[PDB]
Amino acid sequence: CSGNLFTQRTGTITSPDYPNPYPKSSECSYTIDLEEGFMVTLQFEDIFDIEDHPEVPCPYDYIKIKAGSKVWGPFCGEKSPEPISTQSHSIQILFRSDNSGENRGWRLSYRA
Ligand SMILES: [Ca+2]
Repeated sequence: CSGNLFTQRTGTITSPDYPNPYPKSSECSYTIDLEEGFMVTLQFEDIFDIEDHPEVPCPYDYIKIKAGSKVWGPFCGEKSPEPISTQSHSIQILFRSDNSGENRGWRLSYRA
């Protein structure tokens, strides 16, 4: 999972094993790298199941998305963020899980 470069203008990224449980203690990243000027809308499709908490924001596990200075997330829980219009050509999706949990992960489809 660590060393995903995406060079095509549309595509689809998922948590390892999605929709099986994603592995524990996992520092997985995903890069979308396209020519500057391309503009990337990210959509979460299907089931967003990242481990969550009732009272405290997204400890444990989480997807973060970084472009330029802009940083979306960290996200977790059973409901995915609304589509993200990054207005960027180069996004780092970072996903991170701790050492326990039984969540099935996430799935996004990008396009530019
Ligand atoms: Ca976990």
